[PDB]
Amino acid sequence: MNPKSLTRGPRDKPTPLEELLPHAIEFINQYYGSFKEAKIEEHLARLEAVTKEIETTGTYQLTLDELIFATKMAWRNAPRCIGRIQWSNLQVFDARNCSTAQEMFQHICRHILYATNNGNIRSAITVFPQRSDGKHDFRLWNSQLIRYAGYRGDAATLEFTQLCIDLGWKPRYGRFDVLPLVLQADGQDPEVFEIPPDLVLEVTMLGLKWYALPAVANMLLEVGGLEFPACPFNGWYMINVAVLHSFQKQNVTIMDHHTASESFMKHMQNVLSPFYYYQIEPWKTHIWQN
Amino acid sequence: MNPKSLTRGPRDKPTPLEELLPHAIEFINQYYGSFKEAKIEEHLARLEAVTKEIETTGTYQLTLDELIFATKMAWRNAPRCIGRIQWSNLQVFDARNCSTAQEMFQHICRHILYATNNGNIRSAITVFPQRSDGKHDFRLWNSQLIRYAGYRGDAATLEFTQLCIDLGWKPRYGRFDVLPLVLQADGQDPEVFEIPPDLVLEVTMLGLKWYALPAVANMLLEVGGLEFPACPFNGWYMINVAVLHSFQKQNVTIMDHHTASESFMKHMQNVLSPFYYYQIEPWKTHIWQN
Ligand code: HEM
Ligand code: HEM
Ligand SMILES: Cc1cc(Oc2ccc3c(c2)OCO3)nc(Oc2ccc(-n3ccnc3)cc2)n1
Ligand SMILES: Cc1cc(Oc2ccc3c(c2)OCO3)nc(Oc2ccc(-n3ccnc3)cc2)n1
Repeated sequence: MNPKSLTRGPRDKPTPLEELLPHAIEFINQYYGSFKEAKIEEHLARLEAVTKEIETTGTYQLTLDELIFATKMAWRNAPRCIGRIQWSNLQVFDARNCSTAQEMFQHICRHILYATNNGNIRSAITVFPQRSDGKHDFRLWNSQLIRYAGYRGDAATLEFTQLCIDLGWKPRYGRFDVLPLVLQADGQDPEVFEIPPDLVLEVTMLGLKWYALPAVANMLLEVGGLEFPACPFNGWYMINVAVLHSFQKQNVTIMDHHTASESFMKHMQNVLSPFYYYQIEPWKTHIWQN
Repeated sequence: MNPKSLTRGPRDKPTPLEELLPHAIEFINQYYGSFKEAKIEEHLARLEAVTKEIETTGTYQLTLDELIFATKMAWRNAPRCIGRIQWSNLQVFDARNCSTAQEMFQHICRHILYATNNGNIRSAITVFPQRSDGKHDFRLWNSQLIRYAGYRGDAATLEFTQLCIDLGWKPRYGRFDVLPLVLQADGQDPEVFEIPPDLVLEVTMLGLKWYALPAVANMLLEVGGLEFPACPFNGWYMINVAVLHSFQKQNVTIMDHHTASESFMKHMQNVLSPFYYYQIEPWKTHIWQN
């Protein structure tokens, strides 16, 4: 067998132009190929402009339409995602001009707001600035945007919870404490941000509940040789029947037969690359500056 | 003399509870003893919970903190390891929930990535699921993660190379062919996985070169009576001066005076058991199912 690694790690230098160029060209082909017989002269003009940009600046910028296409094809290329059958239903938020952690925070609040939509969940992705030299990465240290702390609590976040504590987050001691956002901008040490409680929608099932929005915070989007290490996205959720009942009763989207049908109906009315990679946990690789 | 065996062999049955219990208790003591005067009541609570677990399930699970402590103490207890002077500099990857060979492969890719770090080598260990009845062992059949094939090539891998061939691996015939990973999961027949070439960093010294990452693939970690037969780890390397020059020139970590000092400085800023045992080569003991 010759499987590929599903993980894409850090760099300390910009991608060499001899590597970047061929990948960019191949992506540009995939993009314009989605027009088949149309736009041959536009295709050629874009190839020429991308090359000059790479040769003069060392890298290049995608157009908004190219980025939207990229996020949807990478979703389509996601092997285990059951949601990818309706890949055209995706809202993109372009945050490639973001510069600070405070700004990252505001972008994520907007994402959570739009995607939760009072319970009528919508799929979205927010794209932060692409990697440059690898020393100025944007990263979300959380694995999901919304997740409970573990001390009592979620057993699988003991490590990250302790980390938030080490960073000056005050630990409550319930079993449903929503962890803070831990946000790295421009390669700096991360900063801790409480999520405004009113942004977190929960479904009550004894005192049992769970958050409504499943959003992956920690993967990397690759496209045409460019890498975006910060690109949170969300879908909706897929002895056990209590939950299926509680979400429907409370009008929160899950992937039941009705939803599978309607979301597919909406879709129809509309080495793999591009691709979403896993990353190495940033607290294992980060060099602290203070 | 009464030396102990440095080898720990296979089982066909779970460890008897009368043997496991005392060993678990002694390890729990060693762990909480590293707090001296603190945590007497936590110590007692953990003893009680471990016993009930063993008495009801036949075995027990370490906490993440206990596993990290165990891997570092076993390194400290390694008689011939020169690296053990800085035993606190060790990154642990917890893979105890791994179930398939494809999954083992992805864990090892991640390990190789993190540890190589573009040449700035970091020590790491990846821990796979502990032994249960001895019939479902996880094992790496390689002796090191990275090693060259021998036909022409490395003279000391003729046997393993032939084995890879017998298993359907296509033999090149250079003298620097990187062997495939041969991975056993859940006691099944091993599967063969090519290592992605870009994951293998080499130092060029005539056409002479060598791989940068020395990683032992085939030992067993023992702790509190539990056995982990799959736990690859790595450090860095220790008429001959050509190599010492080439690694430094190419910015790949070796154990020279500068590195000895800095790694020790970082450490200070931070029957033996636990212990790493040797094993019997698995192709000598494995019963094939197909
Ligand atoms: C609309 C709702 C969606 C549903 C119901 C859905 C469902 C799933 C499920 C069930 C998994 C497997 C997780 C597991 O192993 O437990 C998965 C994985 C994943 N999903 Fe989604 N998803 C949705 C939306 C999205 C979106 C919007 C994206 C990205 C734009 C996406 C990207 C991925 C990726 C990259 C993985 C991992 C794939 C892999 O490792 O093979 N999903 N999804
Ligand atoms: C940081 C770099 C490290 C260096 C420079 C280093 C160096 C060495 C050397 C020179 C040997 C003797 C090999 C021989 O006989 O040729 C050795 C053996 C060994 N090392 Fe390391 N090591 C390092 C990291 C590690 C790590 C991370 C572990 C485990 C967590 C480890 C565990 C062992 C074990 C179990 C042996 C065999 C000990 C014995 O049989 O007496 N080493 N190491
Ligand atoms: C232990 C655990 C349990 C769950 O619960 C699920 C299970 C299945 C599923 C979920 C969450 O969202 C889409 O389909 N999620 C996670 O983390 C995830 C994984 C994937 C995920 N996702 C969103 C869109 N695509 C994948 C969200 C949250 N961890
Ligand atoms: C014939 C041969 C030659 C070498 O070369 C060395 C020698 C010394 C050394 C090495 C590799 O890594 C740490 O110190 N390694 C091996 O296999 C090993 C042994 C130990 C080893 N190791 C890594 C960490 N601790 C021990 C890695 C690879 N075999």
